[PDB]
Amino acid sequence: MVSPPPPIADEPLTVNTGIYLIECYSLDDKAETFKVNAFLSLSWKDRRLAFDPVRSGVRVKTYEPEAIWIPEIRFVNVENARDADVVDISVSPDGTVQYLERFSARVLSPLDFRRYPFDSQTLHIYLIVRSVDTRNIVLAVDLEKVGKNDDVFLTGWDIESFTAVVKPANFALEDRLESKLDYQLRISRQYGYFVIQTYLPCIMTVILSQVSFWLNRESVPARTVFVVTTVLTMTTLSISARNSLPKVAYATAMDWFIAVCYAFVFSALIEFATVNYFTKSQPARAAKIDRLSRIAFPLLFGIFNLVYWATYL
Amino acid sequence: MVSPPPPIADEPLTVNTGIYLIECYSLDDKAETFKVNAFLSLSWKDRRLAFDPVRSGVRVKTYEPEAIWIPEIRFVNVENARDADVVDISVSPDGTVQYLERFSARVLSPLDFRRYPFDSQTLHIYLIVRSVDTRNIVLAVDLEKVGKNDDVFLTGWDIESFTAVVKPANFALEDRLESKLDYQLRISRQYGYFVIQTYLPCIMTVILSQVSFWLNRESVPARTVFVVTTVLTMTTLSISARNSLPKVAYATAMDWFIAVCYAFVFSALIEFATVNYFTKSQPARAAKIDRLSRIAFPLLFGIFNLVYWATYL
Amino acid sequence: MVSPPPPIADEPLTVNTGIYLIECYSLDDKAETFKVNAFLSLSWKDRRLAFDPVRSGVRVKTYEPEAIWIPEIRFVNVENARDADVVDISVSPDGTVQYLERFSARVLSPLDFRRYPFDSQTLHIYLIVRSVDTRNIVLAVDLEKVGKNDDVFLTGWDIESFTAVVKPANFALEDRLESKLDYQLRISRQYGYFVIQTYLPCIMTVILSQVSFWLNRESVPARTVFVVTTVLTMTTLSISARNSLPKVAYATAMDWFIAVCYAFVFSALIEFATVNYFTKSQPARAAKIDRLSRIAFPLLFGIFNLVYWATYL
Amino acid sequence: MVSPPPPIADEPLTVNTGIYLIECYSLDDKAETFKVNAFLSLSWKDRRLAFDPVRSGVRVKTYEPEAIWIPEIRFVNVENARDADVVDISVSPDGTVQYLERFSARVLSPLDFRRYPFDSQTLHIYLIVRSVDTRNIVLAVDLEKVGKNDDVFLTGWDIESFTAVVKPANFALEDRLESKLDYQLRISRQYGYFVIQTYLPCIMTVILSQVSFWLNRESVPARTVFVVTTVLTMTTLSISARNSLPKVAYATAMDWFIAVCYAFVFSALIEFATVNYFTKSQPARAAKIDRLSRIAFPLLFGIFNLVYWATYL
Amino acid sequence: MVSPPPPIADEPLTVNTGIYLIECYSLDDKAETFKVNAFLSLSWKDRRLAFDPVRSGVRVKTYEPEAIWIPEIRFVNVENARDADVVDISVSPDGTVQYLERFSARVLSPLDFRRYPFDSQTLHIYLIVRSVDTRNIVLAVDLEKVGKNDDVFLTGWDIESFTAVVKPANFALEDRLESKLDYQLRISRQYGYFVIQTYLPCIMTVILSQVSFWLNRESVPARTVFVVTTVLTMTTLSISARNSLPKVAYATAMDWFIAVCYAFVFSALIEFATVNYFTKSQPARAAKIDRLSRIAFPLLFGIFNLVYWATYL
Ligand SMILES: CC(C)CCC[C@@H](C)[C@H]1CC[C@H]2[C@@H]3CC=C4C[C@@H](OC(=O)CCC(=O)O)CC[C@]4(C)[C@H]3CC[C@]12C
Ligand SMILES: CC(C)CCC[C@@H](C)[C@H]1CC[C@H]2[C@@H]3CC=C4C[C@@H](OC(=O)CCC(=O)O)CC[C@]4(C)[C@H]3CC[C@]12C
Ligand SMILES: CC(C)CCC[C@@H](C)[C@H]1CC[C@H]2[C@@H]3CC=C4C[C@@H](OC(=O)CCC(=O)O)CC[C@]4(C)[C@H]3CC[C@]12C
Ligand SMILES: CC(C)CCC[C@@H](C)[C@H]1CC[C@H]2[C@@H]3CC=C4C[C@@H](OC(=O)CCC(=O)O)CC[C@]4(C)[C@H]3CC[C@]12C
Ligand SMILES: CC(C)CCC[C@@H](C)[C@H]1CC[C@H]2[C@@H]3CC=C4C[C@@H](OC(=O)CCC(=O)O)CC[C@]4(C)[C@H]3CC[C@]12C
Ligand SMILES: CCCCCCCCCCCC
Ligand SMILES: CCCCCCCCCCCC
Ligand SMILES: CCCCCCCCCCCC
Ligand SMILES: CCCCCCCCCCCC
Ligand SMILES: CCCCCCCCCCCC
Ligand SMILES: CCCCCCCCCCCC
Ligand SMILES: CCCCCCCCCCCC
Ligand SMILES: CCCCCCCCCCCC
Ligand SMILES: [Cl-]
Ligand SMILES: [Cl-]
Ligand SMILES: [Cl-]
Ligand SMILES: [Cl-]
Ligand SMILES: [Cl-]
Ligand SMILES: [Cl-]
Ligand SMILES: [Cl-]
Repeated sequence: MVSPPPPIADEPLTVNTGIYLIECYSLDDKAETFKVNAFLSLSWKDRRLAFDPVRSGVRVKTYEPEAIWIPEIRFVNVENARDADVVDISVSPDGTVQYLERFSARVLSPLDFRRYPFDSQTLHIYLIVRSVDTRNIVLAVDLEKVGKNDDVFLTGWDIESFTAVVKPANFALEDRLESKLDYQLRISRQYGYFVIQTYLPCIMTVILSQVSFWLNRESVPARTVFVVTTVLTMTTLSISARNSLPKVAYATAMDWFIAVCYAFVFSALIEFATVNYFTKSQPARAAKIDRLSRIAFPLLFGIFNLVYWATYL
Repeated sequence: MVSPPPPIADEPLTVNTGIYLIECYSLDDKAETFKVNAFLSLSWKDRRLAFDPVRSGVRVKTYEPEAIWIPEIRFVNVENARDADVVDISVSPDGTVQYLERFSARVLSPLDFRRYPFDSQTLHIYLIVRSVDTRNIVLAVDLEKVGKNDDVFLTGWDIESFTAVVKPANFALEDRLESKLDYQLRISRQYGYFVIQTYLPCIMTVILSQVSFWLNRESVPARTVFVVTTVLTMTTLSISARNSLPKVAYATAMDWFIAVCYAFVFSALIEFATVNYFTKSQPARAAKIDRLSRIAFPLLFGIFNLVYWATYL
Repeated sequence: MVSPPPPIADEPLTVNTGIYLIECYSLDDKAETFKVNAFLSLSWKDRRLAFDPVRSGVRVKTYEPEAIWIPEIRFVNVENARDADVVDISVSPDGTVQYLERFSARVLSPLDFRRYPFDSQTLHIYLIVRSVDTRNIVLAVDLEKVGKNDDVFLTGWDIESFTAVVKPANFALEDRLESKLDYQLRISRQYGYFVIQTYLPCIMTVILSQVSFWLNRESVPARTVFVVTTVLTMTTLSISARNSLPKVAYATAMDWFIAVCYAFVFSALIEFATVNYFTKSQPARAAKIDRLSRIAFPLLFGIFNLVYWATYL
Repeated sequence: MVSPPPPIADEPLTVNTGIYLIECYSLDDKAETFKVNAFLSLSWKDRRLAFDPVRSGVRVKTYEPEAIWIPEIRFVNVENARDADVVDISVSPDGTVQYLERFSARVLSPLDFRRYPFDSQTLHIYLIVRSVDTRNIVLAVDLEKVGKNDDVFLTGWDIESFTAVVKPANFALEDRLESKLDYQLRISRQYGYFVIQTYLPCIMTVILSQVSFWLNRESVPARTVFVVTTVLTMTTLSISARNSLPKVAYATAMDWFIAVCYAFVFSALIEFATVNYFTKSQPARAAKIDRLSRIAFPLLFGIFNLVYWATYL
Repeated sequence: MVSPPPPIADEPLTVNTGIYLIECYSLDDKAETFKVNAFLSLSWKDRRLAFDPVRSGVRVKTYEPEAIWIPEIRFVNVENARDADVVDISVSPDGTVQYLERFSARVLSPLDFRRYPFDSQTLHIYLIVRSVDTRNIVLAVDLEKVGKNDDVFLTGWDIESFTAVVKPANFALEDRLESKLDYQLRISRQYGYFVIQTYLPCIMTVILSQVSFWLNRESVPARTVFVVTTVLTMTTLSISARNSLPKVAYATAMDWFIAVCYAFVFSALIEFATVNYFTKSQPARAAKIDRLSRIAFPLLFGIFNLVYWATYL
């Protein structure tokens, strides 16, 4: 068929849209994608479908999608076209069509890892419709039809809210008007997992590097094992940790924590080398170095942790 | 076709549901998903299809899905719509339709890892139907049609039971009634694998750390190698072990066992450092520290293992 | 159409089945699945399709699948419904339908890892048919139509035979009679790969641990390096090896070999600790301990290897 | 239908093409593939579809793809045929068809890793059409119809431009004329990630190897630990780094940096072995070797880094 | 439709086949599969479709696949049925059909790793056609229609040739004649990648093991670190390397190189143990052992590399 002609002859047809989240899963940090399963509801007026509720013995009447004109509604930030099962189509005597489908889709939405793993994100789902030559078509948001099931979970996140920006973006694209709505799922990451995956190994590796200051300065190999293994451990943890993220250009909050831990451990190595350098000549100097280090290192590290955890929580 | 009109004019149409598990596989702890292949049986009354059992020499008669109205039944907590092959449709003389399909689906159901790897789970499969404008449709459970084949296996688990909650959850959603049933597969994990994957490496690594107390106090590098490699091994096992799980915030029972093992090993490091601190001056104190440690450590560790394994078995 | 009515009025229709393996691949030990690509041949009698071979100038005549009744044949132990292309349908003058399709499927079959990697398996392909309300349907095996192409290979396995159990298993399921056939692909694993993936690292790691008995007792750190690295290597090989298998409860033959190797290595550690414990006081005892160990350890290890490889080969 | 006959009887029909990038994701360096989601626009002349704009009260008129002849346009460097949803088909009074589809595809395009990770690439998308027996078909580029949305991102790259080579490549293939267009997405890699993934571990590992020159020459085990672990670390980092790339024959810029770092580290090992060789006999020589090394190594390494980072930036 | 009747009443219908490779990708050594995107061209004679070239003013005329009989051509060694888009079907006045499709497929073809990574392979694509009851059908090869695009690449390989074995294998299968063609893609591996992935780490690890002979015999821990870490490095490199291949029974050329390197490294270990054994008593003997070893080991290793690289290049 063709689109409903305008009664005002010059009026845009608006399609009232709503999304109801049923299932939300597979939030992939590295791919910056997530999978969503929801209701899509569309509503518009096609007076061609009007009918007498009495002559037609039905209060509503229901159609197959093949029977009537339906707006071509597409998702933008999706990998493939969604998979949809039309659920219901109900017309009113005045021509008001209420369309309901259930869809699943792989949404592509970029993440801001700067504050990671203390990050919040806005996942976006962009709806769009392209105007035909006979009529311009415009999207709108029916707030009654937006929401999400209570049993919606992302197994590592707190889900804040699912809302829609009511005023759409209308613009020209290849000589036709396109109309775009922005559905926004706000989430904030649950960082605790990482505390025992990365932060604790880091803190313990720093402490372990500091244990070397209490070993006798003459047992040089022992202190060597301490200093060297803690340096290699920091390097391994650093690489491992950045392996969870996409190849982002910037540095994360975890990056800063790991880099400072690497600073403390490598400084313990430099301290061991200096102390070893002054042990025969000027043993008083070496002894003073260890005496001060045993207090300074764990103090600067404690203060650092205070500023860090105070800041990012 | 169209939905069966009510005889009582105000009676909800109930559809009797049953699921019979044929194959159960791919229980993914990290994805919190599993795959199921089963019979779905639905049964309802459409008097329009009734017929005289004597005038018609046939006892049942069978239709194709296109011939008669069939209720649209959806799964809720699933990733894509199921793949189903209709098996049979048999109408009764009184108008009772018995529908049978075989379907496969990827179900998404969250797991409770707090007690892991000594955990039990309830996998859920939610059936749902949305009411039409002409009639409300309500789900119910035919126990004769619920079960699972005996040769059904989840390799890492014991399958306890497959049952259904008979009273459905009926509620309003986007201005129509939905009726939702909760099918429940109860399972409990087989922990033995993990005993030799993680628990043994941990217990042996704690013992290894304790061997250092019997080495000569003067051979500082040897004891250093013992202490340091056991600390790094504990960390490695911690990270490795948590890699099996989704990014849950909390701690598993395995987490507690590993954390206490880390406590014993790091305590062995602190002991080595203390003994080394007193080896030249006050060799009696250092010697006594080794003497007590050699009894306390394996004893406290044995007691801990006793309380832990007594608790979680 | 409808199912072929019985000539004896009470006789079950048997469907003669055959499978011809064309391609066999992706035998996944962890997933307990494999992929199969084969011919499925069915043959039954439908008198309605008989015809005069002389009046009709054709010796066979061929139908389209939509033209005639075809039995619904399903695989049981499969993940999704198979993918099939109907190849040919030939009716005989008497009504004998010979149906031929080519299908691919992902078969789900449990593996018995107890004797692994010296294990044999039976991969199963269960065919099944459900009786309709008009007639009971029963499966049988046409031996002429069972076999496999010679260039069928499972890269890690020797394929012994592909045969079928002629008598089917008939049983009641949800108030109808079902008929189930068991096609059996027998395979036996080629263990050589594992000899150089796991068995050699283990044997050499044990030997390496035994070299420590020949090092000077006064050079404590050297012997520490030997003993400790060999223990951690054994643990690493153990975890690595068990990562190839599903989360089975039991122990494999490889588990036993690795565990005994771990016994030898940890025993060498305990020996080094005893010798070190007796080195200052009672150097004769320490020396005697090493003297005996250098003969006992590699001797008991050789004997063990003799029993092990004699048993599992 | 059939293809439009030529007005000149011997004139090729040109199809004006355009691509508008909507989504660009999953650029896999190892697979040398990327995924694209875009508009494909085609435009050509079919006089059979011309019409009087006055007798027909419509200014454009729109057809279904089944109604009119549409040119078969294929992508060359793609894995499967694209997935396309026809969006709009608009005929003009003169017979000018404006066709618009939205497609997703997995494009296969080779990468030049010689300058990696400081590399720029040209991803190619080849359009092609095969001439029919009735008429030759030739592709062209409608610049109005080429572009890309501003929010297009490759989460690891800077996107320079998306342009088309206007002149197509015409050639004979299996006795017919083919016409091929080259759409080119120019991108350049964001190397910063790799600086902290590989370049820093390498630089620090070289520095660590240099610390050994400041340890007392008599503490041979300590220096052994430094030298040996830094060499093995270089090897591990090399293997890890080359694991991100396809099995390319040549060497990348990163290969060179890692190889020079390996030169410096192995040179420190060779230095330690030489120093240890001369420590008893000719200790002045050994002392001088350390004296010069402490100045030369970090100087040659700093100079090298200066030349390298100056060159590849 | 039906198959073309024979003019000779007893003549087999031949189908002239050709494949033109467009895209060749994803050669998976472990899966022994590769993906191909190509033209499939078929050509046969159906007199029923003939026409007068003069009365009919048309030189060819074109049909839709539904209009005429088309032979069912299947690939044998493929995982799923191919995905094909029919491109063109052109009949000649005499009745010669020229059919052209573009298909993609996942081909399964076994590899011979004995000479790896210096291996050449023949990837096979088997075409096959099954005879119908009315006529025997036989495959043949049209060389004009066989080839590959010049920009066809398998990263990590040299593509030698794509040819066909002209004489097909005709044989009986389940009581009908099948006709099978062997298309052969010859390739040879580019080993250079492996040179820097495995061969260099091995060679340098052997050299590193030899450095121990130049360290002072009294620094037992130092030599212990050398010998032990190099032995474990060899084991790790071995396991890593074999992880790239399927679970083949035999040994590759790379296996032999790695095994000889392990021999040299373990022999250096045995030498260190022997030298350490004779260091107190008979220092002349130990000294002589190091003196000879420092020349023999690197010499025998140089000769070995000479024979090996001379052989496999
Ligand atoms: C100039 C003389 C007198 C002193 C020579 C010693 C310096 C060369 C050392 C001392 C502290 C070292 C720094 C300690 C910490 C780091 C953090 C490290 O960053 C990371 O590891 C990033 C990890 C991540 O991003 O997750 C980079 C090297 C750097 C700057 C080191 C550079 C070399 C430094 C300056
Ligand atoms: C000055 C000397 C005398 C005492 C200083 C030593 C303390 C700082 C040590 C003693 C016990 C240690 C604790 C022992 C065990 C743990 C558990 C450990 O947790 C895990 O490894 C988690 C593993 C998992 O969850 O899988 C984190 C470090 C911690 C808190 C250690 C923190 C540092 C502690 C308090
Ligand atoms: C003689 C006294 C003074 C000191 C020894 C204390 C014992 C408690 C030690 C000595 C030998 C140890 C055993 C050495 C070998 C192993 C094999 C180990 O099994 C595995 O590693 C499983 C590997 C796999 O299954 O893949 C389990 C611990 C166990 C029994 C150890 C348990 C603790 C033992 C008995
Ligand atoms: C003269 C004697 C007394 C001692 C020196 C023996 C040589 C044989 C050493 C000195 C420098 C070494 C080279 C140092 C650096 C390299 C680059 C190295 O390349 C890499 O491993 C980088 C990894 C990558 O390419 O990604 C390969 C070994 C090699 C050629 C080494 C080969 C062995 C060499 C030539
Ligand atoms: C005091 C003297 C007589 C030595 C006594 C110890 C022997 C038992 C050692 C010395 C040399 C060793 C051999 C040195 C090298 C190897 C190669 C090794 O092969 C591999 O690692 C294969 C790796 C791969 O296939 O990739 C198998 C063990 C073996 C034969 C060793 C077996 C044990 C041997 C004979
Ligand atoms: C994270 C940086 C640590 C810096 C610690 C400086 C300690 C100075 C000790 C000097 C002793 C003479
Ligand atoms: C909310 C959990 C934070 C855990 C980290 C607390 C900071 C510990 C610092 C230890 C420094 C020695
Ligand atoms: C869970 C915490 C375990 C810590 C063990 C402490 C042992 C102290 C022994 C004191 C002997 C001197
Ligand atoms: C199936 C139960 C396995 C539990 C194993 C407990 C072993 C405790 C060892 C403690 C050694 C100190
Ligand atoms: C795996 C069991 C090894 C047992 C070796 C016994 C050696 C006894 C040596 C003690 C002599 C006093
Ligand atoms: C990349 C190669 C490093 C070469 C450094 C040589 C240093 C000179 C040592 C002088 C010894 C007396
Ligand atoms: C192919 C196996 C190589 C083994 C190398 C042994 C070299 C022996 C040298 C002994 C010198 C006394
Ligand atoms: C084609 C490149 C082959 C590389 C062979 C390197 C051989 C080095 C042997 C060194 C022996 C000491
Ligand atoms: Cl969509
Ligand atoms: Cl020492
Ligand atoms: Cl569903
Ligand atoms: Cl099936
Ligand atoms: Cl395409
Ligand atoms: Cl095929
Ligand atoms: Cl050491």
